[PDB]
Amino acid sequence: GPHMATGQDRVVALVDMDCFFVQVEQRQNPHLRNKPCAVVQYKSWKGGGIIAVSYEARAFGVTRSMWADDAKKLCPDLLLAQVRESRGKANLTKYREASVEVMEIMSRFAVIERASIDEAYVDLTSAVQERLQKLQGQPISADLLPSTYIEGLPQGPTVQKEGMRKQGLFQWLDSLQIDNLTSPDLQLTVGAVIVEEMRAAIERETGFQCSAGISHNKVLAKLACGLNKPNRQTLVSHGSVPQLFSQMPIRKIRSLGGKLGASVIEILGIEYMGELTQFTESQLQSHFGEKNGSWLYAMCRGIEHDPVKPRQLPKTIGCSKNFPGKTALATREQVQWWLLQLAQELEERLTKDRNDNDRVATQLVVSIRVQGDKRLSSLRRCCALTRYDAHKMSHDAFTVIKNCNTSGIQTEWSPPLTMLFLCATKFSAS
DNA sequence: ATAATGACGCT
DNA sequence: AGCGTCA
Ligand SMILES: Cc1cn([C@H]2C[C@H](O)[C@@H](COP(=O)(O)NP(=O)(O)OP(=O)(O)O)O2)c(=O)[nH]c1=O
Ligand SMILES: [Mg+2]
Ligand SMILES: [Mg+2]
Repeated sequence: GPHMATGQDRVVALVDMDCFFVQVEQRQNPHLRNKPCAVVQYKSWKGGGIIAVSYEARAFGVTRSMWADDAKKLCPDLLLAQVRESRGKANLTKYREASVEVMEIMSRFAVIERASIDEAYVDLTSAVQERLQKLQGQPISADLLPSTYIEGLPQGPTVQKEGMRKQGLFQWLDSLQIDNLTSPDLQLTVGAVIVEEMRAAIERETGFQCSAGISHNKVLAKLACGLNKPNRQTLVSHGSVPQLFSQMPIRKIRSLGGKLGASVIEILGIEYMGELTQFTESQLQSHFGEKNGSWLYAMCRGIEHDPVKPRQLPKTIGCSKNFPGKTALATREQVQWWLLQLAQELEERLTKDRNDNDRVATQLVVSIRVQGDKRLSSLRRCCALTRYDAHKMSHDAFTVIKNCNTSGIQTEWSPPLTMLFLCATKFSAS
């Protein structure tokens, strides 16, 4: 009753760019706008691998990870933009720079946590408090929420989707108690007004469209964001959670899309997130451990405490290249040349980082994958990063891995290497 | 033969 | 430190 926490203490948003790398290429090349379009890396093998897809192309069934030659079979008029290639590898600089454009705009509104190249969580609790003060006790007009969906509405006693959107919004606003500055539903609504403003600013200042979720925590905000992509935002209230979760597959919830989510399903014999409510916290802890158990117990009730961390910048700077199949590296000279290519890209990015962000990386992590091993990494080794010098970094990287080579002939490398990865870590102020 | 990344938990 | 998970 009066002591049961409801997880309604915060207003959190997740803003995610729509088909992000595609929009970056469409801004640059007007010929690609409003067309079925995809971004591809590496053209020679099967036309390249697709890493981003416009919504027009998605309607033909084009997806990420598809080969471009195959995507063209589904969508003969598909247009393609290629990722820049530098020093023999994909170079993602253009998309990193476009990411900064969007992150810097979001940071004007609130503390953000960069969660990927194209999304950030936003803690709007404070911003909402102040806007509520400015807004007297004035009603909130539907005109202030022109792209907002209220999940779960309309309900009760129109055949167009915009008609549906409005009806639900009307029911929501009609029910809202504006006199109470402490109403969680009110707080979420004001949060959504602010996110409309944020999303308009992003589009005005960059040309990029995005979607967003507004709820009381990160997991619900992220889930909400995806419910009405593209170019729309969704409010998921605490009250909407039982119905929303009642048919929500467990794998759709952030962090449950992998092996843990699968074991939840297998061990407990359930399918939907809401079904988790029937287990005691101790029961969930017994199956999945203390941390996962407690997290699941609260999360299936719509409650989560993970804070929006104040971090706009990546914690690591890395670059990697795979060498699949026949191309696996099999000579020492091959290994050294590619370590040099990676180290050169790293130096350039690190030097830029140091100038922009007043920090220096102090540790170098070297990772390789060996032929036959289907793990991401077969081996990780680290050394000190004391100089932003590509030749030193590549030399040092070789030094810490060179003993992996089981070959008798030292000019040869065995087993062949299917991946090289250099990562600069442990930043300190500079 | 998707690739290229990036955060974080466990021991 | 080095490995595993999730995205
Ligand atoms: C998931 C994923 C994304 N990306 C890149 C391309 C995407 O445009 C960008 C953002 O990822 P996303 O938000 O998961 N997908 P999207 O922004 O292209 O499309 P939407 O968010 O579903 O509208 O990151 C990859 O390069 N490999 C990946 O596995
Ligand atoms: Mg996106
Ligand atoms: Mg994203």
